[PDB]
Formats: sequence, structure tokens, C-alpha cells
Amino acid sequence: DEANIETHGMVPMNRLTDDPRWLPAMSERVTRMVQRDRNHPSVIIWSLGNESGHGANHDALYRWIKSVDPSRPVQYEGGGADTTATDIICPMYARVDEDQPFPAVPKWSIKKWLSLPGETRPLILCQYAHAMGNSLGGFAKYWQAFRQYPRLQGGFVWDWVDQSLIKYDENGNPWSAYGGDFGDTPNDRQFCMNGLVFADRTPH
Amino acid sequence: RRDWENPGVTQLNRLAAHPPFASWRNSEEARTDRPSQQLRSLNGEWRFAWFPAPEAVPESWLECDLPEADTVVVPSNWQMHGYDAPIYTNVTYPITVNPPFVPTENPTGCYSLTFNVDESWLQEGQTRIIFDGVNSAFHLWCNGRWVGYGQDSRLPSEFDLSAFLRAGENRLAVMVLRWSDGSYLEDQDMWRM
Amino acid sequence: RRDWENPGVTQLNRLAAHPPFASWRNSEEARTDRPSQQLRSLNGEWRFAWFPAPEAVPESWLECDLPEADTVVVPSNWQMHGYDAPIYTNVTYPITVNPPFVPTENPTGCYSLTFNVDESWLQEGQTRIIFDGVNSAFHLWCNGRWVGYGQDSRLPSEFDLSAFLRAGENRLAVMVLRWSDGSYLEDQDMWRMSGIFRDVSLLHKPTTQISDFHVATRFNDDFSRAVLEAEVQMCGELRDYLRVTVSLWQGETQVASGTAPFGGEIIDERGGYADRVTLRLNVENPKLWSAEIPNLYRAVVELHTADGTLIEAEACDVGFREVRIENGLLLLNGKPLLIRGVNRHEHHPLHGQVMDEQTMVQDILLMKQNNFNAVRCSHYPNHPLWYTLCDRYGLYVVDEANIETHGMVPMNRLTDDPRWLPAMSERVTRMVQRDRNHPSVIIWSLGNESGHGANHDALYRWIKSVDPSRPVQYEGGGADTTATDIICPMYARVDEDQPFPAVPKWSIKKWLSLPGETRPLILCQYAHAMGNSLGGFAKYWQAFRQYPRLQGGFVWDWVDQSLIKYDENGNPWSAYGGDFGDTPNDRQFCMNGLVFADRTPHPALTEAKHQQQFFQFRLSGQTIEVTSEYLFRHSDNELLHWMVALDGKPLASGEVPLDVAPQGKQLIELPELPQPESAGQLWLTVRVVQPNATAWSEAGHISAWQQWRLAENLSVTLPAASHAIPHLTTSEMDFCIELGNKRWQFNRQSGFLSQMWIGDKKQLLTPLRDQFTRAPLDNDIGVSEATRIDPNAWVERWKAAGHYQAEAALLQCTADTLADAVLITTAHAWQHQGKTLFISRKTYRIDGSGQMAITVDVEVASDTPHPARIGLNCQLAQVAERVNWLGLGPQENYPDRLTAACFDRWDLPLSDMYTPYVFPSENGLRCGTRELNYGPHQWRGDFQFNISRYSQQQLMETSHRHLLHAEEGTWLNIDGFHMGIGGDDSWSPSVSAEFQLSAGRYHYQLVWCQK
Ligand SMILES: OC[C@H]1O[C@@H](O[C@H]2[C@H](O)[C@@H](O)[C@H](O)O[C@@H]2CO)[C@H](O)[C@@H](O)[C@H]1O
Ligand SMILES: OC[C@H]1O[C@@H](O[C@H]2[C@H](O)[C@@H](O)[C@H](O)O[C@@H]2CO)[C@H](O)[C@@H](O)[C@H]1O
Ligand SMILES: [Mg+2]
Ligand SMILES: [Mg+2]
Ligand SMILES: [Mg+2]
Ligand SMILES: [Mg+2]
Ligand SMILES: [Mg+2]
Ligand SMILES: [Mg+2]
Ligand code: NA
Ligand code: NA
Ligand code: NA
Ligand code: NA
Ligand code: NA
Ligand code: NA
Repeated sequence: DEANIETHGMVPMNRLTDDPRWLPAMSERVTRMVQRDRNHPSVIIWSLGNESGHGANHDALYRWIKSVDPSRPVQYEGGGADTTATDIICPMYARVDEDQPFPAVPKWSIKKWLSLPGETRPLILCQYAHAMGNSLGGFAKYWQAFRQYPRLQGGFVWDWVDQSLIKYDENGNPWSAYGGDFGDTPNDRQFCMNGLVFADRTPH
Repeated sequence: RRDWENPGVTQLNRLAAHPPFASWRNSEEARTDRPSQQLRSLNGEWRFAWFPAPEAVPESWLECDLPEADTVVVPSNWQMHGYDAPIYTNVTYPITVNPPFVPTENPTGCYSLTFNVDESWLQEGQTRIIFDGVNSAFHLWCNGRWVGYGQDSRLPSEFDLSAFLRAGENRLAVMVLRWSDGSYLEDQDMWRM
Repeated sequence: RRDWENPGVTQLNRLAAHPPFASWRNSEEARTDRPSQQLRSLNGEWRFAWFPAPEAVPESWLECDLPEADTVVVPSNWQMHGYDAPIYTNVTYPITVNPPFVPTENPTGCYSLTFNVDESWLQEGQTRIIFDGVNSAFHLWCNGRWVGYGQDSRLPSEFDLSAFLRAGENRLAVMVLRWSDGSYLEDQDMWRMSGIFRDVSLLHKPTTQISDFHVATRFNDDFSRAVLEAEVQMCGELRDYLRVTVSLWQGETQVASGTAPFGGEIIDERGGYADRVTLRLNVENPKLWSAEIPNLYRAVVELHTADGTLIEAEACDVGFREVRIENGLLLLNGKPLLIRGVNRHEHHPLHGQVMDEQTMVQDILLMKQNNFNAVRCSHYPNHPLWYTLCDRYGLYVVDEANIETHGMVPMNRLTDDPRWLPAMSERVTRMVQRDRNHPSVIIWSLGNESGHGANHDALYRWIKSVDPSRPVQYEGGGADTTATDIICPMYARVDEDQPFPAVPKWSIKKWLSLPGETRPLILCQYAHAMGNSLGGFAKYWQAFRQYPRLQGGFVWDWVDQSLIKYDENGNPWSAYGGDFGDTPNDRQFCMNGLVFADRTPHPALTEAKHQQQFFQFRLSGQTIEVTSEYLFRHSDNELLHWMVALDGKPLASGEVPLDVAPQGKQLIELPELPQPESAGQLWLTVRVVQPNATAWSEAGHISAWQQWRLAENLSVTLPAASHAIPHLTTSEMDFCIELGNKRWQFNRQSGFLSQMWIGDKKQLLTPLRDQFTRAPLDNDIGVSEATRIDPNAWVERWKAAGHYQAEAALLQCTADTLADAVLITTAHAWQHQGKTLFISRKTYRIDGSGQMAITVDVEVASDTPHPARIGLNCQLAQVAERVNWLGLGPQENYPDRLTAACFDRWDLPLSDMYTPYVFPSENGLRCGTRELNYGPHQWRGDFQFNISRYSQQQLMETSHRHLLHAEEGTWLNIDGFHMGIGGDDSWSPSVSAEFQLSAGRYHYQLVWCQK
């Protein structure tokens, strides 16, 4: 269960989440969620949001949850996937054997990540294997690694269903549309369709 | 006040958050998770009019239905009814980055509903309204009087309407802003509606 | 909108918080900290009108002055101008608890000011107004148009007035609400006042400006190298020709300087901060800052263009020091501190809560002179100047957020509620944003007495995360929660546990070692100096010295919060809770200071000074070993003076220069002790004197002392045959003795000495009778009240037992004539409801020499509460100018508070023998006295005494010192034994067992003779 906090378009990504003036607004997004969902057994882990860098607001909120609900781990991927705001190493799109050593926020091979000096946390990818179009090549490589390494405990595939929308042609026949098909611009075109299933639930 | 351009105001008069309630008045119903007569759905046909900015909304709408409005089902996203376009942008914000401000042409959906309330709900007790999801911020009025405001498009906003309703017919008016300072915290890679 | 009843709205249009700015446009002025033309004070004469509620404020006031207003000075608290009454309530909120609402009758102060603004401030740049302190919330209008709103009475609220002002005359309107939802977070134990009580100023900054800067100093392992790192942020349009230069100065020498254009390092997938830049300056062998030697450098941050043109400059003092907790110890520059601290409220008896530099400096100097090295800002961020003075004079400071919700039930009802997280967060974040560059701040505190809630844990981590350089502490919820790096209890005792449920206060020695505990423990409040208090203070100090992890504490507290009131005649007097009609109130509980409101010291201050000395001594043989407790400085401004005296008469003395390294020892051998030619006890006193003046003391300043007994030669020499023999005259009702021109009369029905004559002059106004009670101290009373008795308080135990009502019943009174003397024997029982509480047996033996030897043997029933004292008292007929004694002094001292006192011969004017505590009680005792002289009388023995124009009766019946009146003659209380005064706290019995008169049978003897 994840708070409705994502500030991906900011520059740098944590510009708001490291800003105390935004702590109140962010706090209610996390606190109100826990207040509502904390009795559901299906929720096993809380998340502080998505792609909002790593800011001090995150640290404060991570502690708040740990204090009010010790029954479930808290994770958050922003800022490098392994900051002080996450009980779990939860990278997005980290590769199995190949490192992608981006500055400040590298995406290490998952097998290697587990063993960096001083690291001891479990690793569960928050997003992996981007099912956009003809894809999922390399999927088995993740599973073989998850089964061999105890601390590689899986992941959440990206993602379930294509976000395509239905439009109607001149003849009234329906068709699947994506970014820019409504005159929207700028837009990110087909990147809104990354699911294992089509928008109507037919499997890819 | 332009509360929608102030991250210091994320709500006005909203009630505290809490787990799912239904106020059963029969324990066996509560045991089996049966529908509660105390928890009523207001989903169905509502009145809706679209405006290009909050500044364009007529004062008359607070007290009376706009003749030009249409009847539409709720819940719904107004883009899906064709009133304006949905936008698919991944990382880049769909509005200029100038926190906490939002554009002056800010699509405003004016929703209203005339509905009945039985005297029995008003003779004792508290009657609250619950909006489980309103994107991205809104003000609420009941029978012409202002009740409150809320942000966070993905959690329920609840208001006590006890002192605002009367037996019989009543009318809600909800002014929903497409963009708000909450939009700054809602940049997920998905259609913007 | 009623924004003042919504914790969700703590401000509207308020600008971000930042460190002190002045927008100098000349770098040298910034270097020297000179007044800046871009920072104007708007303090002075303002207009003001009081209203009972915001609803009563006329709308005309926004546009123009109200003719009914008065002209008053700002800053001020309106209660100090007489507009409404200040309230003194401790825990109970001064308003009904019904968050977030406040009373409808809400005193509103309408202040306004018409002033000029130069077009030069408006033609370019930004003009903002800064309210350093507005209690408790306020709306601001400029030229009739609404600007913004602000809460938090203890941090500055700033607003941009650029668009509201016009060249020439302008008018500000400030509506200040006494009560707001902010008041729920401002329940500290002090007077409840309101108003614009800190500075109001206007600051002009350029459009392209420094909007914030943080300075950090990190060191290598032995502090011989440091890196100064300065992160600077800007507002305005970014341009490639912009630069920031940060230069570091040590006096006139430029130690380092670095320049760079804006553009920070990559932080995440989206990049870095194009509007910030970090300059790193290397510093070799930096001069380190500490309270011992507050070395400071000056950092100047200049925003300019590449061609060299200055845009503006900001600056700050920098102190190179590292604070860290390691292996359970709080270290400063790698050495463990011993905090000799005190809590200090911002209080002035005339001006209320408005602070001035003079009072601040006065406080700091008395503190330092009294061996304090640290101060806790109980319980809110202080006026900005305070931190400047602590940085420069040298004091460690605990900076504390203005959050206290003591009156809630339970105490954390709001702090554990996420809906109050926002409001609380601003009280912590804005404080850190303002004060983080001050070297004197070594620890952050999350507030006070607010229980322990999840909001505390969230804010604890926020701080840890943004400023790793300083530990975070917080006492609420048990003093050792997950929200504190330091175990920091309030009023935990040294050896005794107070196991309250859920938030027990353990003995401090035991607390350190509870299972799994490893942190340092520094009391955030200890030894409550209310009234005649500080009993047992030495016990804390002996434990802090013995246990490494006991690293000191902050005494409660610095200064009495009494306020001045004026009687019919216009004469001033000190007032406390309820004296303004305020009710409910907590009476004298607002006076807990080491000093009176006017800065005069109470006697307890000297005890603190002595227990907090920086030099320890031991004596062996002729050898004195001095050990320095300084961590960083050598004793380079100290000389040891020693003096040997026999019963007060000096025999020898000298001086030796001290040259001891920090933590080192120096041995000093006294020269051979020539023998004395008289019986008597030789005593050695040593003192540490500072020959040279300093920024905080005058030449000659004494910083430490100690005494020891040396050889004693008991007198074995027989007096000598008396030239005369006293005669006894027996009559039915009296036994009279005559000797020369003196006569004594013992009444046979009362069994006491009722009269004594020198010639035809009577010496007594009241007979000499035993006394087992004292006018109750604040500590004896505790929370007890007539309207609500605390039966466990000492005063209630004594009352209930009949101690104050017991009457002497005579058992025996006989007279015998001996070879050279007459002997009177008496026995009395004191009873109550038929129980014998005390029995006193005595002999008075009057001899040929005229001396009357009195022996007293008392029995105290075991089941009666131990008595306050066991002595005699009388009202002498005459009054004399001086009091001279051989015993401990010169100041007032009690059994559990006499370490600072020295044995010697003292002589003071009688009035100095009375301590004017605002709430009167037993006072002025001196203990360990072997001889006392007053008028022609002399008493010799080994007793404790007090002497004054006020009876115990009067003191106990009078609640305010200004109402006491000198009685005829002089009341003398001479005690064989006197109970300790306690003070670990002033709301529960706190006199340690060893200081209670529980022995059951007591003996003392005194000789009264003429001089
Ligand atoms: O389904 C899209 C996916 O995008 C990832 O973001 C990518 C983005 O698509 C690409 O244009 C840019 O080069 O890199 C971004 C990664 O830094 C998001 O991380 C993921 O959450 C999805 O939104
Ligand atoms: O100077 C007073 C002191 O009060 C303490 O609180 C006491 C209070 O005085 C007593 O009336 C109540 O019965 O017990 C309280 C302790 O729980 C505060 O702890 C201290 O901060 C001071 O305010
Ligand atoms: Mg808002
Ligand atoms: Mg039914
Ligand atoms: Mg009707
Ligand atoms: Mg994203
Ligand atoms: Mg408010
Ligand atoms: Mg308190
Ligand atoms: Na595994
Ligand atoms: Na996508
Ligand atoms: Na110690
Ligand atoms: Na007090
Ligand atoms: Na010296
Ligand atoms: Na008294």
C-alpha cells in the first residue's frame, strides 16, 4: 500500500520532498493512508510513494510509520533504492547481472547489490521487467536469480494492464488509443502501455 | 483564498481519517458484512457542467441547478464523457512547473445532486458525506452553504453535514478543480484526468 | 475564516525561515558585523487599542488610526501596559481545553504604525517586514490591504511588503490574538502574556539574493585539520555570470576563500540544484571553539558577478567544534563534557517577556561568574541576540522548539495525533532553519512536557537527517524514549527511585545501567530553586563527578518570574500568581530562580558556584593537590591563595601561581606550620583568584575555594576562681539569681527564663523557650493548599501532629545552690490531643563569672513526624547594628546546603541576616557556629542560628515579603539541630533521610554571657 506522493518531474527529483514546507501535505498523504488501511491483513508493507527522490520529509515519514505500526515494513525506492527511508532494497529495473552505474543513484546488478559493503537488507524490486509491447525478454534470468539467492525475494513486474483508452472512428468502430491521441501535448505516446494484459484484460 | 494554490491548506473542515465504517445497528449484520442501512450510496445520476476556470462559475449554481448542465453518471472522470481531453505524460508535469501555482485556465467540473434525507437521520446523530475519490481538489457546499475543501485525489474526504441538511430534499454542489497544489504530488506516469 | 482555530493553518503568505540576514552591500561591513543600512528597526512608538474580541475591531482601523488608541512602545506585552492581566498558571491551560477552539472573548491587541519608506527600497529589490515575536497569532495589513497571518509566538514571521508599499508614508495594521490554536502548543509554566514583544524590522534584499546558507565544520582525528563547508542557495534569475565567494577570517587575517558559480552536484535521476552551490575551505590548525575558550572566525558569503560587482553579502560567526555522542558519552572536540547548566526563561520584572541586550549580558556574566557553562532555552527559541552572545562569551546551548502541551490529558493527546504533526513540525523545522549556524547550539530539543507521541519520533528523525552535527534530545514520555539521544530526566534524584507508573523517574545512578541502556544522562531540569532551596545540591555534583556517563544537568531555574506591582504610595513590590486577579493560578510556583527577578542572587547561587567549580583539591600533609576539570584550557589566569587561621585569627598565608594543564594536577607544598600559642582549631582555606580581567569577570575574581580542618588543640586550662558567687532568691512564683549588676529570673509556673537584666535594663521581650517548628519553606509546603491539603507534605504532617499547636506543660523546676554557682533544673513536655510529642530537660548553671551554661536534652516520640528543628528562641529587647559570629558563612546556609559556606569570623549588618524571599519562610540560618555576638550578648556552643526583626509566627502568616513589618526588638532562634531544606523538587517531600531529625534523643549545650 503506497502513499499518493510522486514528484517525478521536479528538478532535482527531491526538490519538494526535501522542503519542509511540503512536509505537511506529504504527511497527510502517508498518515491518512495508514489510518484507513492498517486493519487489512493483505497489506504487508507500506510504501512512502514513488519517484520523488529522497528528501528529509521521507525520513520523517518513514519513522512516523515505524512508530505507529511496527507490524509492517516500510519501503521506498527514491534516491537510490537503498536509502535510510527503506527497510527493503527496492530498485526499479535493476538488472540481474549487469550493473548500470549512474552517478548518485546507480542501479547495481541485483546479485551484486545484496553484498555491497555493510549491506544486509532483503532486496525485492519495486518494478522490474517492463512489459511494453513485445517484451519480457530475459524474464527467466530474474527468476533463476531469485531462486538461487535467499535475499533476492522477488519483485513486482511492470506492469499489469495497458493504459490504452477506447476512441471511435468515423464508422463508430472502437479503437485503442495512447498518448497524443486526444490532442494532448506534450505526450509520451505509447509508453502508457506496458502491461502483461491488454486494457480489456485479454493477455499479451 | 485560492486554497488550491497553497500547500499549507490541504483541507478545510474535513473529518479525521479511519478504517472502513458502516455503523451497523444490528450486530449479526456486522458479523456477516451485510449492507448497512446507515451507509447509503449517492452514486448514480448527478448534474454536471464544465467551466474553463473557477472564475467562470456562476454564483447562481450554488443555490440552483444550471439549466445548461447535463445529467451524467457519478463516479466518472469528466474526460471520459468528452468534456475535455485526458493527457498522457510520463515524467514531465502536465502543467508549468511553478509551485505552488497552477494555470489560470484550470478546468473546473461543477457537480451537484438533489437527494432526499429522512428526518430520522436528522433527529439524532451525525450525518456525514464521504467522497472516496475526487481529482484533484474541490470545495463542497450543501444547500447553498459552504461546508469545506479537500485535496489528495486517492483517499476519502469526509464532512459532517449534520447542521446543513433538512428533512426531504437537499442539494449538494461540488466544485472540482482539475489542477491544484496537490497536482505537484500527483505526477505518476498515467493518464491525467 | 477564523484561521486562529485551525491547526491546519499556521500561517498565510509567510516567507521561508533562514539564518540571520542583514543584506549588506559592502563586504567589509559584513565582515565586521556593523549595522546595515538595509536592515531597519521599526521598534519605538506605535499606536495601540485593546479589544475584547476580534469581532469588536472596527473596520475603520484598517484604513486609519483610531482616535481612541494610545501611543505605546513596541516591543511590549500588553499586560505590562495594564490593558489586561497577565495569568500565571503552571500545567492547567489558561483556556478551556477544547482543541482547536479558543474562547470567544479573545483579547485582541490592535497595533499600527505610520512610517516612511524610501523610494530607493521600492524602485528595485524586495522589502520584507520581520516580526521577531508576536504572541500568539496575528493578521497583518499594509496600507489597508491584507498581507498574511502567522503563528508560533517564538520564531520570526516575515512577509514580503514590496507590492504593498509606496514611497513616503505608509501604515501597518497588526491584529494580535491572545489565544489561537497555537496556544495549545504553548502551555509552558510561566506568565501567559501577549503582544508584539520582540523586534519588528524591515529588510531590503535584492531580487537576486542569497536565500539561505548552512555552514558545517568537519575535522580529522586530532582536530589539527578542518574543512569548512558552506552550502549557499539563491533566489532570482540564474545567470552564468553569477558567483558566490565564501571567505573565512580570523580577525583581520583572511584564512581562506573560495569562489564558484551556482550549480550543485547531481543528487538524483533528475539532476542537482542549479540554484545552490557548496564551497569547501581547508583550514589547518583551526582555533577550536568551546565555552572555555570561545574562539570564533567570521564567514562572509558574497553574491556577486564574475566581473567582480557585489550584489550583496551575508555573514556569520563560525566556531570550529564537533559535537558527537560516542560509546555513551557526549563529547565536544573529542572530550567529554560536564554540563554546569541552568534553564533560563526570558523574563524581566518590568518589561515582562521582552528581552534587551543589557539584561542578557547581565545574565550571561552572572552565569559565567557563577561557574555555569551551559544554558537550556526553557522552552522555546530565544530572542536572536541570545545566540550571538552565547557564541561570543561562550556557553553551550540547548535550543528548544516552542512546543509544550502539558495541560492535555494524557500529556501526548496532541503529539501522538497526526493532525497536529504539521503545526508541530513548523515549530521544530523553522527553529533549526534559523539557528543551525550558531556554534553555541550544541543540542536540539523537541520541546517540553508534551508526553511522547509519534510526531516526536517523526521530528526527531527529520532533525537527525538534516543536521547530523548535533544530538537531539527530548524528555517527554519517560526521558529515555526513542525520540532522544540523551537520557534527560527532570527531577530524577541521585540515589532515590520514584517509580511512577509508565514514566518512572529512576535514581540517575541506576538509570544509566538499566538493562540494555547505553546513553549519556544529562538532567534537563534538576534542583528546583524555589524559595529557600537547593538542599542536596552537592549530592548531584558528587555523582556527576564519580560516573562518567552522568554528564551534569540544567538547574531549574535561573531567574524568578516575579512581576513588579505598586502599592498605594507608588512603592514597588514583587508579585506572583493570582496577584493580578488571575484565576485559577499557581501562586508562588513562578518563582524558582537562583536569582531574584532583579538579578540579585539568592543564597543558593553560591552553593551552585562552589559545587560547579573547575578545580578539585585534596590535602595530604602539607601537600595540596589541585586538579583541573577544564578540558581545553591551561590555568593561565589563576593563582592559588592559602590562609591558615586559628578560630578566625589569621596565622599565615601565601600565594602560588597555578599552572595546571586541562585534566592535569599540580602539587603545592605549604611551608612549615609554626605552632599556635592558644587552644583552638586551625583551619586552612584556599581560593583560586583570577588576577586579570576577562570578557566576563573583573580582575581579582574568585572562581573556586575549599577548606580543611588542620590541627586542633583542645583547651585543658581551668578557668580561674571567681571573685564573686551568684546569689539565689527564691519566691513562690520565681527563682532569681543575682550576680554583680546582672539578674536572671526563672518563672516557677512556666519553667522558663522569663527576664534577664543588665543593671536596670530588661533584655527580653519574650521568654527563652524551646522551639520545634519553623515557618514553612516552599519545599515544606509543596502543592498543599488550604482549599486542598496535601497530607503528605511536611507542613501538613507537622500541623496534623500538633507541632504548631503543642503547648509546654511543666514537669519540674528546681533550684540548687552549688559551691560557686546556682543551678536551675527544668523539665517540660509538649503535648497534643493527649500525646506527648517532645520532652525537654535542661539545667542552667550560672557561675561567679556571670556565664550561664545551658544544657538541653530533648526526647522526640518516635511516631511523631520528625520536627523541623530542636532549639530555643526568644525575642531580645534590644536591637543592634551588627551581627558577628565564628561559624559558617557569610551567607545563609542550611544542613543540606552549606558546602559553599566557610568557617571563619564574619560580621554583617543585621539586615544581611535576613533573606528576603518573596514568599517568606524560615530563612537566614547560619550553621556550624561556635560563637555568636549581638549587642552586649555572646552565645557559645556548636549550634545553628538565625536572627532578625521578624518572628517565625509572622513569617508563617505572611505571604509576600513587602507586607512584613519589623517587630520590636530582635528574634533569635538558636538551634541545636535543624532539618534539611531539600529541593530535589518542590512538590513532594525531598529532604533526604540523613537530614531528617530522627534520632529520638538530642543533646546540645550553649553558654550565654555578657560582652
Ligand atoms: O513506463 C515508463 C517508465 O519510465 C521510467 O522512467 C524512464 C523514462 O521512461 C525515460 O524516458 C527516461 O529516460 O528515464 C526514466 C528513468 O530514469 C520510470 O522510471 C518508470 O516508473 C515508468 O514510468
Ligand atoms: O516550577 C514548577 C515545576 O512544575 C513541575 O510539575 C509538577 C507540578 O508542580 C505539580 O503541581 C504537579 O503536581 O506535578 C508536576 C510534575 O508532574 C514541572 O514538571 C516543571 O517543569 C515545573 O513547571
Ligand atoms: Mg492547497
Ligand atoms: Mg433492515
Ligand atoms: Mg424542503
Ligand atoms: Mg514516474
Ligand atoms: Mg491556526
Ligand atoms: Mg510544564
Ligand atoms: Na530468493
Ligand atoms: Na509507462
Ligand atoms: Na560524569
Ligand atoms: Na515554575
Ligand atoms: Na596561572
Ligand atoms: Na510565609
